[PDB]
Amino acid sequence: PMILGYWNVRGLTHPIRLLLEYTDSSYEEKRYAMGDAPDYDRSQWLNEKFKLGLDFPNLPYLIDGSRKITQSNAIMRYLARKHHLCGETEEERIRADIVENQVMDNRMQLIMLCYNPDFEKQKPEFLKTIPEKMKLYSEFLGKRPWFAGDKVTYVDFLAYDILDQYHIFEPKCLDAFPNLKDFLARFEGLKKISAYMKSSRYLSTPIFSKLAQWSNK
Amino acid sequence: PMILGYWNVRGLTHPIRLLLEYTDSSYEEKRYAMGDAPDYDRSQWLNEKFKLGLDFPNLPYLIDGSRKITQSNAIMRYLARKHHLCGETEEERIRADIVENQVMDNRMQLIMLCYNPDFEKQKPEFLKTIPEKMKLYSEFLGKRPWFAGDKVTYVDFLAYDILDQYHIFEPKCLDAFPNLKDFLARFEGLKKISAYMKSSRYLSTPIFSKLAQWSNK
Ligand SMILES: N[C@@H](CCC(=O)N[C@@H](CSc1ccc([N+](=O)[O-])cc1[N+](=O)[O-])C(=O)NCC(=O)O)C(=O)O
Ligand SMILES: N[C@@H](CCC(=O)N[C@@H](CSc1ccc([N+](=O)[O-])cc1[N+](=O)[O-])C(=O)NCC(=O)O)C(=O)O
Repeated sequence: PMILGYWNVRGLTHPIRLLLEYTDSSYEEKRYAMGDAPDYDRSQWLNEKFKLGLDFPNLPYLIDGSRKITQSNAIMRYLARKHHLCGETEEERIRADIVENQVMDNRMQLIMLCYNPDFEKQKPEFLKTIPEKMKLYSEFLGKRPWFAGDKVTYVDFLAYDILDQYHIFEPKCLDAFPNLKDFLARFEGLKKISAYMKSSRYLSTPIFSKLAQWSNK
Repeated sequence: PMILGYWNVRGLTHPIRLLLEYTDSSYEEKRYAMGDAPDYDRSQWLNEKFKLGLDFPNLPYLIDGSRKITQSNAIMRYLARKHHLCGETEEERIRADIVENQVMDNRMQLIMLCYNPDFEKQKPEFLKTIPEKMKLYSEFLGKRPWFAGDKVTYVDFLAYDILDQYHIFEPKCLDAFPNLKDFLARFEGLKKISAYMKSSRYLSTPIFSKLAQWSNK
């Protein structure tokens, strides 16, 4: 089987776990544990960081037979290509690229708050702008069923994830944008996904390490 | 022709300016200026940010007739597909995905440092990490002439860029790595690139905006 490595948290690997399940990939997980405050030990990871044969060691990582990958985005693309979940036309490919990249940007702005020690003072305002990001997703999506075009591609897994996290941080966000509420239910409604979500394997929260200020436990 | 907008700086758009050149693309640029301390005016950009017909407005952006792209990496990829600068086999495609993403990681680390109000005191720390970074790049490339295999592809434009900025920041960071200094010469050595570097269009520094601690001019 394949091996997926990451922190025993949701964080930025949600999209990959969803995808392995969607493609019915034969995989195993290694979920590393950090230590508690004050030191939050990383030894479980660090003891083996440099012993797996990875080009640029990091988490998440993926081992598949002789193939070893790091960089969450690269792992996504590799599975996309293996099960043919990419865009078919130049139009689709260009939407996919944009969305891949956008999600990363929004994921990071989030972290950095949820990691910003003034999480609170910063909060009110941060979520002052949560709306406008959401609006960008909505108009991009329009009336299509999937982000890239006619069928499901890798990017929907990425879009699903940040939109889910958003409506966790500001439940009242999804509100003005019904096409975003429907996407989330259509994604949640894919057979293989529905089953995963009720499984023992599923890990929705926490999103960050105990180090965070939100979804840290 | 094609239009490229970005700050009148190196920033993250160096790879694009280079690829447009290598490919003999007809294009013009809009180089937005930024006010000076203590307020750093952004209005030349802000006045049109929402009037270009872009899906997720940002800098840089590429208008190619009816195709409007944002996200530096998606612009890099649209150019690569158009000019056949992609990996040709699975191997090359995985190599490229990894490097693309790793570059962005190493670019963000530098930005975070150089924007930190504690530049002076934090630098010594950052300095210590360079040797490790460079080693990973050296060993990945090994003895191949370019990042993905026997042929130039778009990731070489991104790799060049990052390796060139770290070298500017820490002149002695590449001394222990032969293959990296050679890779830099091979790339600067390409016909269309030597020619552009001497042009009135060349812009190597500043690397950052006037609100950074290093190379803000
Ligand atoms: N660009 C890479 C980012 C991977 C990454 O940063 N991994 C973090 C987890 S996420 C993360 C992402 C960004 C930041 N951050 O502070 O900017 C912190 C974390 N984190 O885990 O705490 C990790 O713990 N790496 C193992 C290692 O470095 O040895 C990817 O997309 O795969
Ligand atoms: N993912 C994007 C990042 C685009 C971006 O953040 N652009 C900046 C300049 S670079 C930059 C600027 C700020 C930060 N930042 O972390 O605050 C990071 C970067 N960067 O290059 O990573 C900009 O000025 N945008 C104009 C706007 O938003 O209206 C891209 O790859 O194109």
